[PDB]
Amino acid sequence: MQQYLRLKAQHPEILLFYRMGDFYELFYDDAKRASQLLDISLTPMAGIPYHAVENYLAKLVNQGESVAICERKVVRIVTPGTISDEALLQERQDNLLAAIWQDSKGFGYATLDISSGRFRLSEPADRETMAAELQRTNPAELLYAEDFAEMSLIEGRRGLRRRPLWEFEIDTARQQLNLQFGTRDLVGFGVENAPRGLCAAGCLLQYAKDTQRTTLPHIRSITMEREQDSIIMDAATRRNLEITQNLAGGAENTLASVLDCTVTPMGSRMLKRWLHMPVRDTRVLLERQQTIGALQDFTAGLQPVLRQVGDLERILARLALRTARPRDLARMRHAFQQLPELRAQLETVDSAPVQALREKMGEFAELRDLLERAIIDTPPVLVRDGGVIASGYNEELDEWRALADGATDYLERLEVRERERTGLDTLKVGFNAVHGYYIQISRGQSHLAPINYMRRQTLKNAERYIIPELKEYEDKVLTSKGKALALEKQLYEELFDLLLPHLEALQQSASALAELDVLVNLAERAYTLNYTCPTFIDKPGIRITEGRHPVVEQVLNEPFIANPLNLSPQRRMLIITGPNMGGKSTYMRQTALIALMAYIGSYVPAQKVEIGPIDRIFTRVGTFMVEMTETANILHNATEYSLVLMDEIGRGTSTYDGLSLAWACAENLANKIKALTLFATHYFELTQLPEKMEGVANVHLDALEHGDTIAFMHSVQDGAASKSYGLAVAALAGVPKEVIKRARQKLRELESIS
Amino acid sequence: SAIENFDAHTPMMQQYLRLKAQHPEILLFYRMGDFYELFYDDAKRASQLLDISLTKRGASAGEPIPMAGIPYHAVENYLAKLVNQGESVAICEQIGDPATSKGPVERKVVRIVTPGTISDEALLQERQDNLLAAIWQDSKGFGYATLDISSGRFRLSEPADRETMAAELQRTNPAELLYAEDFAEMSLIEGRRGLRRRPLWEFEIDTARQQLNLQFGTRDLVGFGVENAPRGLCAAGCLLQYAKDTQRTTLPHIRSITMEREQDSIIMDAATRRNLEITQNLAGGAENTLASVLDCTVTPMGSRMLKRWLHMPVRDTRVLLERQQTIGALQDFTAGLQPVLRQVGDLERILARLALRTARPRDLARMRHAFQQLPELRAQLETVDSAPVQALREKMGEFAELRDLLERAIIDTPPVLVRDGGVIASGYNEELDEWRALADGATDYLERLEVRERERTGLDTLKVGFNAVHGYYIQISRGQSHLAPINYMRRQTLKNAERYIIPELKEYEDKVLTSKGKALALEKQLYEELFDLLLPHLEALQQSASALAELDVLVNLAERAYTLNYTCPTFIDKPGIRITEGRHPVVEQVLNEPFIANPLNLSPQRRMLIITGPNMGGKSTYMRQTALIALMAYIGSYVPAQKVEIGPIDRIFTRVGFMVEMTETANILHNATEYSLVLMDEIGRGTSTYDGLSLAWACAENLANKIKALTLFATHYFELTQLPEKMEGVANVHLDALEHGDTIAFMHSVQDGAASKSYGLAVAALAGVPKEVIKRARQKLRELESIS
DNA sequence: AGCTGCCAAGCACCAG
DNA sequence: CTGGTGCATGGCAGCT
Ligand SMILES: Nc1ncnc2c1ncn2[C@@H]1O[C@H](COP(=O)(O)OP(=O)(O)O)[C@@H](O)[C@H]1O
Ligand SMILES: [Mg+2]
Repeated sequence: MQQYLRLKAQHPEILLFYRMGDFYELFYDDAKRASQLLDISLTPMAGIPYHAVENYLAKLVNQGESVAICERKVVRIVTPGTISDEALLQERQDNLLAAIWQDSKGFGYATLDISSGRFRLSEPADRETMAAELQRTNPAELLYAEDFAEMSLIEGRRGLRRRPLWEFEIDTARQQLNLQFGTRDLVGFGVENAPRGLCAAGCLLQYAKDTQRTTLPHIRSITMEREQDSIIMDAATRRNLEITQNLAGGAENTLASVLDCTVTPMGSRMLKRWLHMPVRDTRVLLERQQTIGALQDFTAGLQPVLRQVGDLERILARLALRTARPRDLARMRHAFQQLPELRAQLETVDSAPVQALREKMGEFAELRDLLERAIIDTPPVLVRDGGVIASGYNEELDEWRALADGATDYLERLEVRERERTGLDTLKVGFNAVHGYYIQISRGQSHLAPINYMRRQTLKNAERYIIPELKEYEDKVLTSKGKALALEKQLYEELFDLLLPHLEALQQSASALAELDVLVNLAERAYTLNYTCPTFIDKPGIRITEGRHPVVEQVLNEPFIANPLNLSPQRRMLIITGPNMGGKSTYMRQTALIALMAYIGSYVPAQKVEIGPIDRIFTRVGTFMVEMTETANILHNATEYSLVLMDEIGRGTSTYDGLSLAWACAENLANKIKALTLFATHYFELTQLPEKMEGVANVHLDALEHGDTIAFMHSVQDGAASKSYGLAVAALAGVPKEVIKRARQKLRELESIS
Repeated sequence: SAIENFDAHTPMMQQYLRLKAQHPEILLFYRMGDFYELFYDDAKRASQLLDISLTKRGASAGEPIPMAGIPYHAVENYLAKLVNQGESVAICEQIGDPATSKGPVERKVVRIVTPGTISDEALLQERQDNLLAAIWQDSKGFGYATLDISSGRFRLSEPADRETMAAELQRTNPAELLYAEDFAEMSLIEGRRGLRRRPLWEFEIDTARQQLNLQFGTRDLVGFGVENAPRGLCAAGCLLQYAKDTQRTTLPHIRSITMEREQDSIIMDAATRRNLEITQNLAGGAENTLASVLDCTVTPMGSRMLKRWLHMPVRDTRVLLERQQTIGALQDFTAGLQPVLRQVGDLERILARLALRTARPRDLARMRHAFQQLPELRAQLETVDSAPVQALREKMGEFAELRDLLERAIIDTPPVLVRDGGVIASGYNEELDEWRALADGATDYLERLEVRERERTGLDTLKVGFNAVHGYYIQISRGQSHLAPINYMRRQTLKNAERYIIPELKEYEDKVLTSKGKALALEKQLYEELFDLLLPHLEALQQSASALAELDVLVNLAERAYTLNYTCPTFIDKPGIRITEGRHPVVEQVLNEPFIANPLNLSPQRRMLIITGPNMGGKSTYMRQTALIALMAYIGSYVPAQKVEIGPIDRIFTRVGFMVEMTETANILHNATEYSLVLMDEIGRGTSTYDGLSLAWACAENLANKIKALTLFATHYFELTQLPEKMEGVANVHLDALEHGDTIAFMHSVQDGAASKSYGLAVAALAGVPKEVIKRARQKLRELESIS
C-alpha cells in the first residue's frame, strides 16, 4: 500500500504499472496521464486487466510513453523506440529510436531500428535540413542533450528523453561504437571523420543497451546519410505530396497506398523508406530499373512464395535478442522452405542484380532440416508448457514422454477397472493442482464407494477420493512430464546456439528477400498500371509525354486526363493561369511525383519521361504568413537543379501587393535561381512575363460550359487563360441574378484598366 | 445451410428467435439463468466489441449455435462499452417462475439501451446534454424534435431550409437521430453518430397527435402551442414512440412539449457557432471557448443550462431585463450561495431516474441531501431585493415532508444497489426490524454453539462456518475428525478438514435463510413504495430543479460579471450596436499581454464597415468580439465592455473565406434582413485577378442597398475601400499598424477611415522572403500605384 | 497475498 | 423419464 511511493522515486519520469492481483494499477500523475491516453477511468487510481497488458502497453508505447512494470521490484521496462515484440509493433511501419544534438557548428543525428539493426547517422548543416530529417524519420523516441538550444525543432514530439551532455562525448562514443561492431576504427563504415553524427550515435547506442541489458549482435554496422545523395524534401513538401500520410492524417489516397502491394511486412517498410528517400545516383537507379523490367514476367510466380517468407527481419531480431518464441522459429523454418523454390524461379532472370539478390538470399539447408526435425508442425505460443520439440529429435525426451504416456494409460485403465468392478457408471478419474489425480463418483452413487477410498473433497453433486495406487501413478506421471519439460526447454535454448552463428548471413538473406519483395512489387505495378521506364539526362530538364498523377488516376472513377510537360534550361518556367479547382494543383503535384518515382528507381505513369538531375523538390501547393514563409524557404534554398511548384501566391493580401510579390518571385526563380518552375497563378497580369524575359512561357487550364453546368477540363494548353469562372460558379451556386449582373459590370471596369 | 424453420428449433431458440425478430438490427442480451447470452452474429460482434470469447451451444439437429455471454452482475460495465461505440442493446429478462413453467420461462424485452435514451449516471457526462432527436423532411421544409430523457425537456421546431436545419443539428448535437426513410437531404445527416433510419409510418401525423395527446393527458395540443405545427409533430410523434419502446414504462417526466420558433431566438448559422467557439474550439476541444471562460457554475444541471443559453440567445425583452436585474441584485451574495448550491448537485437527472423508477439508493440519498440545502438557500435569498429572484426562491420549493420521509426511510450512506439489502433504516417498518432481528441473533448464536461444541467435544480445531454451496457447518480438522460425535452428519469433506451438520444447526440455517429473504423482499417492496410516495410531487420537484439550475446559472453570471469586469448593456428600438471599450471575452483571458479595447458604432445610417488593416492586425477578432457581445447581451448576461447599446437582432451570419463559399454567401443574401448581423471575413474568391473581388463588391452592394443588414466586412481588397464613396450606409475602418524602419507593429486599435496603405510586402518581409525579392516587388508596386 | 478451479441458473444434450 | 454433463465471466473458497 505504502511501498509504491519509494519505487516511483526509482523511475519518476516513466509510468509505473503496479501489480495488484488481476490488474496493473497506476497512481498520482500516472493515473491522470493514463486515464486520458487510454479511455479508462480515474478514481488517484487507474487500472488495466492482466490478460491484455500487452494490448495497453502497445498503445502507451504508440503515444511516446515509456512504462515500468512492477511485479517487489521493477522487473520490466518498455520504451517506445526499443520494442521488438510483435505484439507491441505495427507490422507495416518502422519504429525508430533517434538521438539529436547541437554544436556551435551544426547538428548531429542518429537513428536505430532495433528490430533490423539498421543504424544511420547524419549531420544536417542547418535548422531546415534538421527538421526535414525529423519529419522523414519520425522517431518513436528521441534522445536530446539537456544542452539543446533549438528546442523549437523537437518541442511538440512524442517520446522525448532529456540526456546529460556526457552521453554525447566524442571518445566514449567512438569506443562504444568500435566495441559494438568489433572494429578498431570506423573507417570501414565511412563515418570516422563525422564526429557530430558519432556523438549522437554513441548516446543512442548506450541508451539502447541500457534498455535491453543484452548484447545486440544484430547491430553490426552504421551508415552515414549525406545530403548530396538524396533529393531533399522539407516537411511541408513531404506532407503535400502525400507519400505515406494523407493531409488528413490517414494512410489511404496516398502514393504508398497505390505503389505498395508488397507481400511481406519487411518489404512494405523498405518500399516506404525508398519513397521517402529518392537518390541522385543514377547508377543505383538504372540498376533498379533493369531489375524491374527483368522481373516483369516472373512476378505471378514469385509473389505467392515470397508471401510465405513473412517478416523474417523482425523474427531475426528476436533470435538475436534471444526472445524468439516457438512460432517465430516455425515461421523462420517456413521461410527456409521457400528459398529453393525462389532460387529456381530466379535462376533464369538475366539480370546481374537479381542474381546477386539470389545468392544473398541464401538457402540454409542445414538450418531448415534442423528445425524440421527439432520442432512440431504447429507449436503453441510459448515454450513454457512444452509440446514444441518434435518426437524423434532427442532419444531421452521420447523416452520420458513414453513413461508419462504409459503411466497415463494405466490410469485410464484404472478408471475402467474401478468402474465396472464397483458397478458405478458415474465413476471417473480426474486431475487438478489441489489434489492431483482423484477418483470422482457422483453424489447419489458416492455412498457405495469402496471403503478403501479416502475422501478428499465434496462438490455440490460429486465426491472425490484418493487411493495409494492413484497417488503412486501420479508420481510416475508428474516426474516424467516434468523432466520432459525441462529437456524441451534445454533443447530449445540449444536451437538458439546453433542458429545464432549464422545471424549475419541470415540478416543478409532477410534484407535480400525484403528488397526482392520491393522490386518484384514495383515490377508488377509498372506492368499493371501502364508505367514506362524514364531516361536520365545530363542537364536539368523534365520532358513528359502523357503523364498522369499516380494516385488520382486509381482513386477516382472519372477518366483521368494525361498531360505533357516540357521544361529545359531554355524553358524553365510555366505560368499556369485558368481555374484551379484541383486541375493545376494535380498537374503540379503529378510532376513532382514523377520526379520522385523516377529517382526511387521505379517506372513512372507516362508514355515517356526524360529527366535531368534534381537536388530538391519544393511544392508550395494547397494564412498568408505561412504561404510567405514557405515561399521564403524556396527562394533561399532552391538551385538551378531544383523543381519548384508554387500554387497561386498573393492570395490573402491586397491585389497590388499580391501581384508585386508574385511578379518578383516569378522573376527571381526565372533569372536568379533558374530553377525548373511551375508557377501557378490567378494574376492575368503575370502572363506578360514571357514577353519581358527569356525562358518563361504561358500555359493554362480551360473549362467548357454546357447544359446547366461547367466541366472543368484538366487539359493543359499553350498560352494564357482568356476566361474567368468565379461569376459562372456564383451563378450555379444561387447568388441572385442581379448581384452577378453587377459583379460582371464591375469586373469589366477593373480589367479594362490593365 | 440448415433449413431452420420454426419446428427445427428447440423451445429455447423458438423463444429467442421470436424475441430477436422484434430487434433484428440490434444486439439482444438474452437472460438465461445467471448470464446474458447472445447468439449467432450478435455473439460474433459482441465477442469483437466487448473482448469476450466466442463459443458454441451444442445442438442435436442442425448446426451448432455461436454464443457469447456475461454474468448478469457485470452487465453495466458491458453496456457502457457498447453505448460508447453507439451500439443499442435490447435487454431481455426472465419474467416467469422456472418451477411453474413446463417449457421455457416467459421472457420479455424490458428495455433497450440506446445512445440517446440513456439516463443512468455512469453512462452520461456530467456537464453535457445527451439528446435524442428525430428529423423529417417535407416537400417544403423540415420537422425536428429533441428530447432529453433524463430531464423530460421535449422541444419541436420547423427549420425552413437546409442551412437552418444544419445549424439546428450543430446546436443540439443529438447523440441519436431518428430520421425518416424518404429523407432527401442526406448530406445534413450522414457521418452523424447514432443514426437510426425509420419507416415513414412513424411520422404519420394523426398517430403523432394521438400519441402526444395520450402522453400529456390532453384532448388537443393547443395549450402547448404546437397544434399548429404538423411538420414538427411528425418528428415528435416518431421520437415519442422511440422513447416509449426503449424504456417500456410510463414516462411521467415527459409532461410537456414546446415549439422553438425562429422569432423567439437569435438564429446563428453553422459557421457562426463554430467561428465564435461557443462550446467547442476550432480544433474540436473545450479549451479556450466562451463557455470555458463564462462557466463556473457549481452544479452539472446549471452547467448544461448555461451552454443551452449560450447557444440560444433569447429575444423576449422582459425575460432579458429580468435576468440582467437578477445578476446585479445577486452580486454580493455569490460567495455565500455557491457552496450551498453545489451541495444540491444534479437533482435534474435524479428526478429523471425517479420518474423512470430506476433511481438507486444514493440517488434518493442525494435527493435528500438537496432538500436539506433548501432552507439555507431560502434564507440567503429572502434578503435579496429582486422580484425575479423571489420568483425563483418560491419555485425552488422546500419539500419538508419528503425530506423527512427520506431521513426516516434510508440510512446515511446506503450501498450502490438495493439488490443486497441494507438500504432501509431501523424504525421505518416494524415488520422489517422484526425480520432483521432474526437474521442477526446469528453470529452471537453461532459463536455460542461453536464454543459450546468445542468445549463439549474437547476438539480444539472445532469451528463454525458458512459456505454458500453447502450451508452452515461444524468444521473439525482431519487429524481430530475421527473423534467427532456419531451424531455429526457429514456434509462436506476437504483436504485437511471435515465439516458436519446437526439438527439444531440445520434448523438455525433454515430460519436465518428464510428470514434473510423475507427481509430483502420487504426492503425491496418498501423501496419501490418510496417511489409511489415521491412520484405524485414530480411536477413541483422538476420545477425546483429547474429553478436551482437557473439560480446556479444566474449566480454564476453575477460572479463572472464582477470578476471579469462586465457591465449591463441596454436595448434600443432600432437595429444598431454601440460599444465603448469592448473586448473579446475569451481572447483577453488567454493573451499574456493586455487586450486593446475598441469601439464600434453600427446604426441604420452606418450599417456596413469595410474593415481593412494588415494580416494579423485584429480584423477577425474585432468582428468575433462584436458577435460575442451581442450573444451575451441576448442571454441577459453582462458584457465585456465599458458601455453597450444594442438593438434587435434576428440572426447572425458568418462567412469566413469554390462552390461552398458561393453557396454560403447566397444563403446570407437570401435570408438576411435589416435586423441581421452579418460577418463577411475576407470573402471573394475567383479564378483570375478581379473575378473574386468583383463578386465581393456586388455582394457588399446588395447587403447595403437591398438587405440593409448590419454588416462587418473584413477585406484584403483595397479596392473595396472605395465603397463608402459610392453607397449610402457604408464606412471604412481599419486596424492600425505602424511601420518604423524595417518592421511592422500591430496596434490592434480600430480607427475610422481606410488604412493608409496595404502591408502585404511588409508581412512577407517579416516572414523571411529575401530582401532582394522585396526590393523588386516594391518597384513593381509603385508601377501599379502610378496607374491611378 | 497468489493461483486454480468450482459455481452461478437457466436449458439442451446425451446415454441408459 | 432419468441422472448426468456442458457453458461465456467474474466471485471467491480453498489451498499454498
Ligand atoms: N484587440 C486586441 N488586443 C490585443 N491583441 C489582439 C486584439 N485583437 C486581436 N489581437 C491579436 O492579434 C492576433 C491576430 O488577430 P486576427 O483577428 O486574427 O487578425 P486578422 O484577422 O487581421 O488577420 C490574434 O492572435 C490576437 O491575439
Ligand atoms: Mg482574419
